[PDB]
Amino acid sequence: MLKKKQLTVLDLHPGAGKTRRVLPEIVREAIKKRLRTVILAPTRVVAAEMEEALRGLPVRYMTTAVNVTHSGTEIVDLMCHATFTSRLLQPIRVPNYNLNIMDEAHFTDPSSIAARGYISTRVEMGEAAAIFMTATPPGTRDAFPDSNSPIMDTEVEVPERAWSSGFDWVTDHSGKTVWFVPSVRNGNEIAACLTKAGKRVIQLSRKTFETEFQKTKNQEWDFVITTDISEMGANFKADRVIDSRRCLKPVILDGERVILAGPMPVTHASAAQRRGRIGRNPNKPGDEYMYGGGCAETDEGHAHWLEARMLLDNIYLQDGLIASLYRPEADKVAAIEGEFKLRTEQRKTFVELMKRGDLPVWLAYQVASAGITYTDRRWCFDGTTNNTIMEDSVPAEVWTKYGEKRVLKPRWMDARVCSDHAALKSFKEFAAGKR
Ligand SMILES: c1ccc2sc(N3CCNCC3)nc2c1
Repeated sequence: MLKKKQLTVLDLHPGAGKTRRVLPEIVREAIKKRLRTVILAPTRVVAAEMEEALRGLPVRYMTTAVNVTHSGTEIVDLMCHATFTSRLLQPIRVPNYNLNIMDEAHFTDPSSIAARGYISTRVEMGEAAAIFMTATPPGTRDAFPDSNSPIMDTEVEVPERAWSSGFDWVTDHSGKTVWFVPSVRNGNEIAACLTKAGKRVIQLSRKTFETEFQKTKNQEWDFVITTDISEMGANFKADRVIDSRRCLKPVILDGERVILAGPMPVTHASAAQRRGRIGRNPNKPGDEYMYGGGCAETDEGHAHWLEARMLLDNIYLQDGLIASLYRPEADKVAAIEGEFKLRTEQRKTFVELMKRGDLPVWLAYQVASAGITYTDRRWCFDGTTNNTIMEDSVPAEVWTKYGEKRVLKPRWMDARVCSDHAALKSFKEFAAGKR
């Protein structure tokens, strides 16, 4: 697998041992052949599990999630998918890795899709080798793959709001359940209902993931309410998965705004990953998987694939060449390669709005391409009246950096800056000039 111009898809079923058994064997062989190697982890939680599997081997951990003292003589680097893409965009020097290993390579966040595009292009050019590790490669149509022990699959109506009656099976269970919901707000309602019935509930989402995941190990729980982030290697000691089979989808309308469409069906890859949290112990047969809807290919037209092209158009590859998306996922977006390429100064603004501003890729692009500088926030208040952001059924308001109270009305509206309480609080701080 380690020879140039070759990209291998390691598609062993979930729990077949890709991370704890296969990955260290590959790393040993790469060190023996003096291949400059990069290992890409989706989250800091997976990066911690990888250190445990690779203990003793010389690996340079480019993250604060691991507390290790490096020798300085490591030729294997380990970082998150987002860190790799961010370093490529920034003026920092990134080595031309001979071997590129991506764990949980199904991750659909814009930075992950961009990393897959960059790596597969280098492989197509004959410069590097690559290994993509996932049970669900792009375009998979099987939502019920193999497992370490048999699973009981049941199609059933799953509540998406609080309930008083009609779903006794949910609360009559005496084990641990992981429940996948389409949004943070929907998880809040279901968590409140379960807490009122006497259940101990933990909630997980993108922003709270590392902090709250530790609670699944440190304390006793009955239910874990999670968004789609738990599809990326999160391991639980549970006996049941309740899957609404629904997700939200960011959609760019008329090329001028982003809305959060849905809830709508998940892809087969997401359903199989959600089901894959159980049936992992060969000594425990009969874990349950209750699903409340069907699958569909809802990644077509999803804004993350357009955002990945915005990222790839601003990454240097060779002279005027631009990396293409990984071939099995390149048709998810209708886009012209190079159409998002920015000049040096606007590109720096684009990077700072994403890194420091913490804004979505699409929104950072509209601001930077309009010739606006990072600290200029006049655009957060000069949009049309239909762009007014609402908080508790009344327009959201902030004190501008000038000391003036104004209604939040951005020139470009992206639903992700106000999808929950935490998101709107962070966007208000940005509009006020606080970061
Ligand atoms: C050794 C060599 C280079 C880097 S960059 C880095 N970080 C950058 C961003 N993520 C957190 C830490 N850590 C190292 C360690």
